[PDB]
Amino acid sequence: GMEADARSIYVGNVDYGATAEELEAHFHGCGSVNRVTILCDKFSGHPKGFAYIEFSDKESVRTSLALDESLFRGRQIKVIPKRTNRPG
Amino acid sequence: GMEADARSIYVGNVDYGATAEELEAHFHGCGSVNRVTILCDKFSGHPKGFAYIEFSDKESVRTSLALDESLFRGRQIKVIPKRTNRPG
Repeated sequence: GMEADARSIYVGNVDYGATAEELEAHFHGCGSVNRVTILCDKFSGHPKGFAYIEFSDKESVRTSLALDESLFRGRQIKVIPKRTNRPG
Repeated sequence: GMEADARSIYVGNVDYGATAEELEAHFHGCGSVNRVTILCDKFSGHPKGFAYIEFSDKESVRTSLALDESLFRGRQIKVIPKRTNRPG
C-alpha cells in the first residue's frame, strides 16, 4: 500500500539474471529491507526490467538515493522513490 | 489489472537466488510469457518468496497447472491461477 510505497524505491536498468539476494546485498548498507520485487518484461537478448525495494524504515529511502547511477551487475542503475510520479 | 491477472499464475516456494530468466525457462513450454514478477521477503537462510508469471494468452494458465509440484531449482513449486483466492 501507500505506506509500504513511501518506504520503497524504484530501481531501473535491472536485467533478467538479477536475484533478490543480489539486490538486497547492493542496498544492505542503506538499512533493513522488507521486500524485493523484480519485474522483468524480457528474458533474453537486450534486457527490460526494474525492481522495487521496500525498506523497513522510511529514512532508508533518502539514504539509498546516493546509489543512483551506481554499478549493479555491470550496469548503472537508476534509483528514485517509488511514489515519485504519484501525488504526495 | 484483472485481465493481466486472469492470464497469470502464482508460483510458490521460490528462493532468493531465482532469476526471471530461470522462471521463464521453466514455463516456456506453456506459452509466451509477458512478465515475470519475483517477490522475496527473505534474502538469506531459509527462503520466503513467490512469483507471478503473466502469460500472453489465457489458455497458457491452464496448461501451466501441470507444472504444480514440479522441481524448480531443487524445490517443488506450487502453481495456482493468480486470482484463485479472488472473486471470479
